[PDB]
Amino acid sequence: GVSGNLSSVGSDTLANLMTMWAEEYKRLYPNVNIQIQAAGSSTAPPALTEGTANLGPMSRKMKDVELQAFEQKYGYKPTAVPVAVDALAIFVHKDNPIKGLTMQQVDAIFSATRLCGSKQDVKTWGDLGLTGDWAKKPVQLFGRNSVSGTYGYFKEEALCKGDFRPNVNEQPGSASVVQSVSQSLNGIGYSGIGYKTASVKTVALAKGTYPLSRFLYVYVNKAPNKPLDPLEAQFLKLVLSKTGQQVVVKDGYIPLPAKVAEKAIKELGL
Repeated sequence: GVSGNLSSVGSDTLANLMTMWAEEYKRLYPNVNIQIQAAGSSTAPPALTEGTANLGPMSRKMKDVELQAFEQKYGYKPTAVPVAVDALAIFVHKDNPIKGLTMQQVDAIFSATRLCGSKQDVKTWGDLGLTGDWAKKPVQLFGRNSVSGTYGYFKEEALCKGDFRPNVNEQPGSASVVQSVSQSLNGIGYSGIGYKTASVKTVALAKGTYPLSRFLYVYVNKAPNKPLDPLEAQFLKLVLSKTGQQVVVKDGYIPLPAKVAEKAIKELGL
C-alpha cells in the first residue's frame, strides 16, 4: 500500500493465516506483490536481519542471540506484534479413547528427562492407563523439527526445558504432523490448534485454564520514532482489524483480546 513488494519468512503455524491475510491484502492493494515463506519460525530472524523479509511470523518470541543479531545491524530490537492466540494442541488418532493428560504425563510421553517431575518412562498406551488391545501398543511420537518455533516453545513449556525422546518422527510442518497422527492409531503429536481436522482429536489437558496457550507473533522492523513503511503498516492494520481477526477465527485459532489488538495498533502508530 500503495505499491511494492512484501516478503514474509517464518512460522508454519501461521502459514494459512498469512496467506488469507495476504489474499485480502492483495485484493485491497492490487499493485503489491506478496511472497510467503513458511518453513518455521527460526527462519524469520536471519531473514529479517539480513533484509530479505519485511515480515517475520513466529510462534515463539525471538531468543537472545536472535535479538542481538538484529540489534547489531539496526541499533534497536525488532518488534513483536501479537496477531493471534494459539492453544497449542496435543493430537491423537480419532479412535484413541484417551480421556485427557496432565502436563506431567505429556512431559513423560515426549521427553528424555521428564523435568516436570514424573517418574514415568512412558512407552506404551498402557503406561497411560488404556486397557485391552491398547495396553502395550507402542506410543508413536510425531513432532516438528528443530526449525519449528512450536518445537522450541513445546520444549520450553511442555518439557520444562527438557529434551525430546530420540524416537520422535519429525515432520516438515504442522499439517504433516496431523496427517501422520490421523493415519496412526497408536500415534500422538503436537501442533497449532488451527491444524485440527476431523481425522484427529485433541486431548484435554490439566495442570485461561489451558496450560499451553501462547501468543502468535509477526515480527517487524520498526525504528524508534519512525513510522512503519506504508507497505508493512497497511498490512498490520489489516491483520489487527475486525476483518483480520475474523480470519483468525475462520482458520480455527483464537483471536486476540480486543484490548491487545488496540494496544498493538496504538503502539505501532497505526
